[PDB]
Amino acid sequence: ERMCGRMSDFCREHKTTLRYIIWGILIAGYLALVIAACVMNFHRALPLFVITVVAIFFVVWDHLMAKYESQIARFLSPGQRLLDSHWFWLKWVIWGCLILGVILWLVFDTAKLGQQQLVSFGGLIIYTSLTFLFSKHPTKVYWRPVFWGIGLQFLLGLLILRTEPGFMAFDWLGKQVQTFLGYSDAGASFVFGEKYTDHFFAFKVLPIVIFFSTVMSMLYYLGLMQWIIRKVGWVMLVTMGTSPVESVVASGNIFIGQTESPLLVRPYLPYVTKSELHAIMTAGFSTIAGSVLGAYISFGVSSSHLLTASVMSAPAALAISKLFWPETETPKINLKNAMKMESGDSRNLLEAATQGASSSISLVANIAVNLIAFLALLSFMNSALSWLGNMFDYPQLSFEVICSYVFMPFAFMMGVDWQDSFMVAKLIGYKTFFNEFVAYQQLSKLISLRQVGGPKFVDGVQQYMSMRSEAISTYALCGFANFGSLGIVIGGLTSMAPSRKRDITAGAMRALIAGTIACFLTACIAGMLTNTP
Amino acid sequence: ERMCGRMSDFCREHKTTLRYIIWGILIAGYLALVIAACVMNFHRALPLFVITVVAIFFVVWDHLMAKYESQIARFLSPGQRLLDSHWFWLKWVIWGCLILGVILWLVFDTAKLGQQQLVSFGGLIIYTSLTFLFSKHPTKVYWRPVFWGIGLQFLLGLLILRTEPGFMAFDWLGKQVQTFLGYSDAGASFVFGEKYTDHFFAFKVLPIVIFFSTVMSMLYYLGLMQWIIRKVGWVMLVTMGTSPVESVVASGNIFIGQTESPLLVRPYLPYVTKSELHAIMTAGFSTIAGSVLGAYISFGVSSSHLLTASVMSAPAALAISKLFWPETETPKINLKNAMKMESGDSRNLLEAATQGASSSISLVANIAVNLIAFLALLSFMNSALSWLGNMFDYPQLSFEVICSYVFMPFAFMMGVDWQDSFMVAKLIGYKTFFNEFVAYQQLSKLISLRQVGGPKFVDGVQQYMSMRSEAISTYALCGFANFGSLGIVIGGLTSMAPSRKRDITAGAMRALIAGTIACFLTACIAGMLTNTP
Amino acid sequence: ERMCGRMSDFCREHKTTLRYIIWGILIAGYLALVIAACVMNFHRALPLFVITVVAIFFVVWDHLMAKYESQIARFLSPGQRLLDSHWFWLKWVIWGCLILGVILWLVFDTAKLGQQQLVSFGGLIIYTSLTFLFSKHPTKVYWRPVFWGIGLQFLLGLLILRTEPGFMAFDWLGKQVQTFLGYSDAGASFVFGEKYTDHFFAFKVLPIVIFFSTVMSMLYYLGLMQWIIRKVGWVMLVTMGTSPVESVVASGNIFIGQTESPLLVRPYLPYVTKSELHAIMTAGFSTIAGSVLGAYISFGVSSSHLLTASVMSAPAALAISKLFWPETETPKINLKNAMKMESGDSRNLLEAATQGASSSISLVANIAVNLIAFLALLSFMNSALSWLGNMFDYPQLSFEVICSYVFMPFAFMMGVDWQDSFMVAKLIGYKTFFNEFVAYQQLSKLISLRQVGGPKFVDGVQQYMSMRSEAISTYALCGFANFGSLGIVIGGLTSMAPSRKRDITAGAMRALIAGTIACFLTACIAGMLTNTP
Ligand SMILES: CC(C)C(=O)OC[C@H]1O[C@@H](n2ccc(NO)nc2=O)[C@H](O)[C@@H]1O
Ligand SMILES: CC(C)C(=O)OC[C@H]1O[C@@H](n2ccc(NO)nc2=O)[C@H](O)[C@@H]1O
Ligand SMILES: CC(C)C(=O)OC[C@H]1O[C@@H](n2ccc(NO)nc2=O)[C@H](O)[C@@H]1O
Repeated sequence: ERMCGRMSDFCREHKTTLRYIIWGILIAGYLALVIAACVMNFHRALPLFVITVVAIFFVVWDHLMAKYESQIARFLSPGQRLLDSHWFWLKWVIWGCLILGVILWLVFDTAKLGQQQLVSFGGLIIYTSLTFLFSKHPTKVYWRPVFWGIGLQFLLGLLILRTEPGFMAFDWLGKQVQTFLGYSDAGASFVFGEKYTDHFFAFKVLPIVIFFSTVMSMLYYLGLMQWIIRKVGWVMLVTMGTSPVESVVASGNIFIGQTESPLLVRPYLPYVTKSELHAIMTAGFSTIAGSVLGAYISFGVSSSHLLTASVMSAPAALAISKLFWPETETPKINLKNAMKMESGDSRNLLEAATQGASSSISLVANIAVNLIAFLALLSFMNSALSWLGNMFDYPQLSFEVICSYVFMPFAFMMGVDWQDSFMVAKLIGYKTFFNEFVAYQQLSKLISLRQVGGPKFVDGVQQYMSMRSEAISTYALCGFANFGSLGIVIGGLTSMAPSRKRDITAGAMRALIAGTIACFLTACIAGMLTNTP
Repeated sequence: ERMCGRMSDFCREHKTTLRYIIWGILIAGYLALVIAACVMNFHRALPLFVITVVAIFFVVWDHLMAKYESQIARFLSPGQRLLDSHWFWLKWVIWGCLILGVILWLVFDTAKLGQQQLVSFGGLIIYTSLTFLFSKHPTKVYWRPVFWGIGLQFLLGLLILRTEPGFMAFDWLGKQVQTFLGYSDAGASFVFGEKYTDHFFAFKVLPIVIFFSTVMSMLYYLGLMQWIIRKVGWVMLVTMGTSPVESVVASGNIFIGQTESPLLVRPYLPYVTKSELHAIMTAGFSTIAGSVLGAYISFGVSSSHLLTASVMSAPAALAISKLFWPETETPKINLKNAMKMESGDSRNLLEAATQGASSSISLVANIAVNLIAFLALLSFMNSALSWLGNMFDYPQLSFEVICSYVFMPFAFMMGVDWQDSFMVAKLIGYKTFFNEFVAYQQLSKLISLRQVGGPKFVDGVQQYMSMRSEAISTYALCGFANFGSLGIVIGGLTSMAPSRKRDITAGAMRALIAGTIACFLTACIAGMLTNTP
Repeated sequence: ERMCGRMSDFCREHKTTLRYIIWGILIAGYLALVIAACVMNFHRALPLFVITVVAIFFVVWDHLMAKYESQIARFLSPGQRLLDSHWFWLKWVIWGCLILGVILWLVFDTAKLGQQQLVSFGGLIIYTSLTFLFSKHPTKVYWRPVFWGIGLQFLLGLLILRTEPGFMAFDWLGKQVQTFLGYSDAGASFVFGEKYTDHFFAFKVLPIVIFFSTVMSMLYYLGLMQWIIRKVGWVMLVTMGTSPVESVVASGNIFIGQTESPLLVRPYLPYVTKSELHAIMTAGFSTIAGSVLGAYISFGVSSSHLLTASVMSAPAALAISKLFWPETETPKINLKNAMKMESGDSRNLLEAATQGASSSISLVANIAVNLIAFLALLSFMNSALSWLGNMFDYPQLSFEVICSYVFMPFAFMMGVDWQDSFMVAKLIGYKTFFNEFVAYQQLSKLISLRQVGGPKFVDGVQQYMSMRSEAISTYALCGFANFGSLGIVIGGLTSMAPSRKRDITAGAMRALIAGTIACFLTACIAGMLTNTP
């Protein structure tokens, strides 16, 4: 077999050239396919052409930025020097212009829309003031991140709610995610028979979790997920000035759960300051996981609002964390270390898919068991409360009434009208005490009732609420911040960073509160821009 | 900022006094609410008044006992000294009086009741003698625990079975337990849809286990369950004289499963002697968990008899363990250490509920898999036995037919009549070879047949059996002693105390037999006290 | 007291005699039962009499072989010495005779049958040559385990396929295996209700796996499975010249799953050489457990073909592994140690049954999760492929269409005619990418379409394929080689022998391919001996 050995040696000598040639040939074939499809009918082949164009543009941009970073910085330095020199008066000029513009927008637009939007703006101010008052170090507060976070949220709201392009873009994206979630039905139908719809939750909503986890793992292996994470994290880091580790964690948490978000930066956990740890936990609690987005979309919640709230919850988390537990130490991690994310230990794509699918057994089992236990407890609590209230000739007392009369101020400050604040209060209580899925199931119930068109009031009891209150509740409920999630978080952050355990338990509770406040802040900005039908 | 710190310092300085005043104010407010409810009506509000009064009595008694312990001991000491001084001659008088009393009670009551009751007494003597003969160390036997355990069982049975208020109270307790455990359906309907009734066992009974684990974890956290466990264990420790750790475990096993009961003394498990480990295993095997008690009462099994058997098994299990495997070494665990129980890791109530719910996944999976395997084996064994018995023109041969003749003597000695002894023996075989759920299902079928009415003998076969034999079967079947369940217990304990892996396996097989005989002793006593229809 | 000790001492002294008497009495009772059964009616008792005669014959044979081994070796040695003395020249005569017989058989038999069988023989030659060409160490290959492996495959296929009694015996065995596995359904009807048929896969098919696991655990404890495994493995070890441990594993894999097969030699697993590990992984990938035999016979696949396919894949895996990755170093496992399989530690039969049943939870959960994930990915891929194909006016493009043209040559070489090669290719692709369950489901549909009748081509698409192509596809698909099943194999082997984790992952992929080629070999021979309908 001498000839085989000689050929093997020759291939090893020029393996790189052969690989490059093969990849170029494949790329040429793909481009030929795309151009042929365009030739046959450009109108029908538009989406493929658009995808190809954007991919090529992004690849070229990345290559050019990698090649000429130093030269770009050298070119841009003189303008930075001039601006730094003129800052002493430019800062006053810019702040005055910003205040004038904000006042003009408030007066004109908000007054035109109505009183509720103005109340929402007031509620935003009140939330920021209160979270400032109970801040860990009120004196040692750095105000750049807070204002930049609120500004980013407001700009995202303006782009996505008050503009045709962004609104249509996010509607299309939500429709695509809804269409994508329908493919797990094939596997669920195979495994659980054609009657899997008889037990809707266990046999239809959990397979969605499994499929989304698998595809998420595959994407993380390929490297697209890290690409998007870096792209958003650079924007947040440049504009807000937060530390690289917390910024990357907040960017990554838009797609990942609270427990599996910190793993993006494992090695540097022991070396993070207290503020960065608290910011990590807050960003964990104030956003949801893309894997369970399918479950909420299944139940009739608006996918566009879910996506927009998830996008807007990162600046909110960072701003509220910086305000609540400000930085009083010197960060140790640098940008290069933080941006580098240690990929998983997967040999090939199919090993990644298998690992991702197998990892979700514990997720689904715990989800089901927790739902059973929590709803049984809820029914028992309702029965006991009714029994106790029957003593005073008031057998209607229940968890719902207490939640309605307890969380009313929070729902009102967000800008919900007086009548619907009580229903939003019930939803907020559901989210706070039980996981956010019960609350989203009841929101699905209410939105379905409104869509059916039945009578609004029956026996002096309101049945449904407006579209605006539904949007505000959609924004306010988009988070994992509930008491049950507290312990499971602490353990996780102790597992990765045992040496910091004494610190974690110190801030965990504070982090959870910040999480909810973050959600509320987004809802306020949602409430300030939506108009009354 | 400084003002906030000053206010916090001021609160901290008076933190104890202000906090105590606030909690007392809340308690006084609750008392005022109770008073208001009683004022509104005295019939509807009666149970709340009763529960409040009993709680006040117990808290007052507990605090008074704690404060004045030394005075009580000082007052008690002289009487104990006098009794010890005169015991040398008083012991014979006491023993003679007890023997005279038992003889008089037997010859009057049991002779009036009938011969079958006297056969139960004979069977009790036979079971105790057989336990003594096949004992690990017959020479080194401590007789006080045996006599005291049998006396406690007899006294409890005489108090409950032969007293109408006791019977009524225990029936009411069982009904409350059933109604409370019926709330799991609220969570099971949500998770498994409105069609959860279609797959009865899979989607109704296992949620009961999950919910019971959740509630039990919550109660262990709050510290309520440990209170009753200590109070019940104290009387056993004082009267029988068993060691503190085994008394605590035996008391805990009344309403906790065999798998979870040793967790009460988990820290001290490695230091337990062999005898105490055998007693732990036996006490676990003899008693059933509270979760299954909800299901069984639904099947038609008497509630009063189920509760009485569960309570009576603990003294029987301890007495049989002390007789079967007597202790021959000095214990190394103090009463204060053993009685004290501390929660592992539960930050708040909801973390405790979540952990309690997540701990039951392995339990439910193992239960389901063992049922599938063992019932498939039963079907195969029946088909093979019929095939083999077809050679002799007896195709009726099956598992039940052979078990009927194999286990007849135990049923006969327990007190059951001759004709019904075979019917009871079939159930005893079902319980010994398969979980108790199947045996209780068959017993419920027989109870339903008896209640509906009809011919006693449709043909040579007998349809149903008397009420007394159903009571005796209800007592004799109340245990977890199965061949199939022997494995997981060995798996369960070794995890808590791996260091004792050698010893755990040594005494498991004898612990299973001690549990079965413990069940049979309680059945013998129940058959002694019951009267023929 | 002392008398009991004296009796115990006497019992200890006479324990051997007591055990011998007990077993003699039991055997005599069994023989008396058999005699009575035969006397009463011989026709009814025939199957029991035959089983008794076979059992007693094997017991006597084993006793004679064990006791009189030395004399047998003494009588055999001189003949072996003479054979070795003459072998230097006898070698060429034996080889020439074998080649001449092969040529005469090929001319006289296959040529009469038709072209396709000759092509299948060519395909067998091509597959063996290709395996040799892409070999880890082509220069150092031992050719005994290839020629002998193919010889054993051909001989067994000839006996089973070209003789009616063998075909009928294997069909009967398949029917019995189906009947025996049928009891799992009756055992799972209790747990999953009477409506378990509604969810066919999850509820009917998995309990089959649980029942098979518990049954095989029982048999491993008793020791019949080990007896059969040794008996079969010795035939391979003496003839092919393979090592002991890998021969034992290959012989055990005939009726044991890939995950549970290494447990036979688990204690010696870390010391196995690299080639022995490769042959331990290949032999798993080319055989199906007995649990799926019942399901596949239920689908309508021929039972004789399934059993013959497994038995023939047993030698083929070893032959292909030895040609693919030849052994390069001396093994360190003795035959005596390798053959001995340590019995289960379970105290009694039911403990071992419980352990075996518990072990299967992970397996069933992983099967369900992987099926859901992979079928979802398949649906998404089909949608994407149709979307892409629509651009070129070809909306029919799908996974099946691509597989039909990708895998056609493999189907053609096996002997399938031209038109049916594409249909076989679709099944081959389904089996390679997803588990063989779906491939056999499609094959069952294709069998049923033929059995029902109807037009061969309802349109330009063929509905069903010939019977011979169904037999060839039955042989080709009988394996566990999947891209999704590689992960669990690696996870199991690393867990059993962590020390070798570096090597296992190195040798997994080459094993998977070596699995499929082995299956193809079993098909080629099956294609070579089968006459067209
Ligand atoms: C998904 C639907 C059916 C649902 O009801 O889920 C309830 C709870 O599931 C937790 N969860 C989920 C995903 C994740 N990472 O992907 N981490 C989590 O913690 C999270 O607390 C939520 O409330
Ligand atoms: C389906 C259930 C109710 C059942 O039939 O029980 C049979 C076996 O289930 C074990 N078991 C059950 C409940 C429990 N706590 O509620 N702890 C346990 O250990 C126990 O070993 C017994 O043998
Ligand atoms: C639903 C079941 C019966 C099935 O169709 O199996 C598909 C995949 O499940 C693996 N499997 C299965 C059974 C077993 N022992 O009984 N060992 C295994 O490894 C194996 O990888 C195969 O590909």
